[PDB]
Amino acid sequence: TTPVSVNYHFTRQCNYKCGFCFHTAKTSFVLPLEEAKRGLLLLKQAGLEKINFSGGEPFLQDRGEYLGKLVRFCKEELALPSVSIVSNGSLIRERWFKDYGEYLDILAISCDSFDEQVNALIGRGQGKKNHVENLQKLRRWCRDYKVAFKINSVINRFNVDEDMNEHIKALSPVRWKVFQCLLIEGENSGADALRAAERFLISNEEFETFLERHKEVSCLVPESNQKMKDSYLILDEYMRFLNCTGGRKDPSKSILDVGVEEAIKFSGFDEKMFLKRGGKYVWSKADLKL
Ligand SMILES: O=c1ccn([C@@H]2O[C@H](COP(=O)(O)OP(=O)(O)OP(=O)(O)O)[C@@H](O)[C@H]2O)c(=O)[nH]1
Ligand SMILES: Nc1ncnc2c1ncn2[C@@H]1O[C@H](CSCC[C@H](N)C(=O)O)[C@@H](O)[C@H]1O
Ligand code: SF4
Ligand SMILES: [Cl-]
Ligand SMILES: [Cl-]
Ligand SMILES: [Cl-]
Repeated sequence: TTPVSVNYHFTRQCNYKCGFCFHTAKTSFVLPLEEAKRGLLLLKQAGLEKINFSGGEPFLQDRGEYLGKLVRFCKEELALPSVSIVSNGSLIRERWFKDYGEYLDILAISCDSFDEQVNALIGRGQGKKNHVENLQKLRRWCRDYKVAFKINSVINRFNVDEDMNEHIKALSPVRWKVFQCLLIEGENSGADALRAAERFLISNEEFETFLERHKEVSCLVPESNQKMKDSYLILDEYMRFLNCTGGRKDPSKSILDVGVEEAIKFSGFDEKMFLKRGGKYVWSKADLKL
């Protein structure tokens, strides 16, 4: 397995409380910046092309400077073709675009609804911000600072009937990921879990109904449970690969300890599904037309 596109969930801290969250606040561990950089260098030497920073909420650590420093390191020192972030968007300041936006290819913001009552039912924030305007503000900063803009949506019991066509098109993203809500034992299912996602789940038939309602959106990339569950390379906050084939998130040894080749043998990665879901795409902003 070559680690072509890898997600690094460097923190499990978060400031939201989405009821379905499948990457919960189980620890407060974050690698020292120098150790994270060492692990990223190991990934580059093993063939990394795209890194996505995630969590947790990645902008939390050191008030966004930890993430910015890693973004700049990957782009300028490792020369990675693609550096992306998935974020809930609650803590992103324009000063961060000024300091680090040059080095970021893609900013994904998670947006599950354009209805305030639904976001309250989900747990996305506390309703203090105008969340539609906040999203538009982040989008226009991506325009100003030449970052490609992406949206991620989790389709669940409370938004499965929503029509998002005009809202998504008003944001003109390069990529709109539409995930079926996914159950993960030890995260949002079972006795050992901080969340209980069962009440959020929808059937495959309901998820496809949502997809068909949004056919007109050209940037839509759909991922049913089957397309999502084993189609990612996921590094946790210790830089261990998480294996999701067992319906849990079982960890390998750290790449910092045993190296990439040994650790990744236990990832459970299904590369055919990674390709089938559209995981490989034009992901360098210099090669896009923003
Ligand atoms: O079973 C899973 C699957 C996915 N995830 C996590 O959900 C998030 C999905 O978020 P994205 O699909 O946007 O990640 P990405 O940037 O790698 O996607 P591409 O645009 O490159 O196709 C990623 O951070 C992934 O690690 C899990 O935590 N568990
Ligand atoms: N149970 C679940 N099923 C499918 N996607 C989920 C999920 N729980 C969370 N996600 C999605 O996984 C991605 C990474 S979650 C952590 C990143 C950041 N805090 C954020 O919310 O964007 C987000 O797009 C989130 O909406
Ligand atoms: S899905 Fe929600 S609770 Fe989970 S890490 Fe992202 S913003 Fe936080
Ligand atoms: Cl190299
Ligand atoms: Cl809020
Ligand atoms: Cl799908």
